[PDB]
Amino acid sequence: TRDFNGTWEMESNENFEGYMKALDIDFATRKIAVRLTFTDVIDQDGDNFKTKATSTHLNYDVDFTVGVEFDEYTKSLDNRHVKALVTWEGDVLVCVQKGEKENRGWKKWIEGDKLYLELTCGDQVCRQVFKKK
Amino acid sequence: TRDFNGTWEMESNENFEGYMKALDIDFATRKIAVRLTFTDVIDQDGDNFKTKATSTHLNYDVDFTVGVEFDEYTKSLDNRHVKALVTWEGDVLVCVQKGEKENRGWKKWIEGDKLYLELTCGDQVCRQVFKKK
Repeated sequence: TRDFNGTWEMESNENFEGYMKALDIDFATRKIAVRLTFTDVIDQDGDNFKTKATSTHLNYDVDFTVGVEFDEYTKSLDNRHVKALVTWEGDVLVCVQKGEKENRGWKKWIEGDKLYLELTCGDQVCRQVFKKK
Repeated sequence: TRDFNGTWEMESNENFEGYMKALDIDFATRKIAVRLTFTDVIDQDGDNFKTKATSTHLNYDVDFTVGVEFDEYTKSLDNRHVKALVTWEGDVLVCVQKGEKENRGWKKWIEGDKLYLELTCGDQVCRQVFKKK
């Protein structure tokens, strides 16, 4: 068949590292890229092609019970060990991540169709908003 | 509501950079991370939470006509300008990426339910296999 139409999900990727090193992609970027899975979307009409690729990475599961302190290794971020405790403040989930870093933690809550996430470390606050799919 | 169940897709992310720098995440990783979108999957039963986050990045569209050379900027890889020409070899798509790098290009073909992609640069070959979703 000459029909490449479809959404194609990567199953295997051999020697991406060598290919990226031949392209002079730096070490820090290769370290991240070898962990990605790719999805290629191909729209083909005869000899005309429209293609788009996306890369995705699964972070690790975080399972917890509110009120029960648990160990977390932040492998997708700074790869540090913290003792995380999640508590309710009303309908807001409040996590303190006890460890080296001061005032590290997060807050999560729902307003309307949106999930709000405030991540804190030191004097820095990151605010994220998610929409329900 | 205390019900966080659902698949939540990031719409907004403010000051991720400052938060990551507070965490001592290196420049090359921050450069990639500020371009990601996150999807959080939350399975909640009372006070028991199971959560998984994934990050995704859209590469740029590549649209082309077989037999018509086009300019490509490899922004998601080495960020180089190449002159790409895609030709048919039977049912195999063969691309030569004319530029600085020698013997740079790729081949794409389908066998059964699987898409095969061979990426070449210099003496390095990367072989990828995709399954149709």
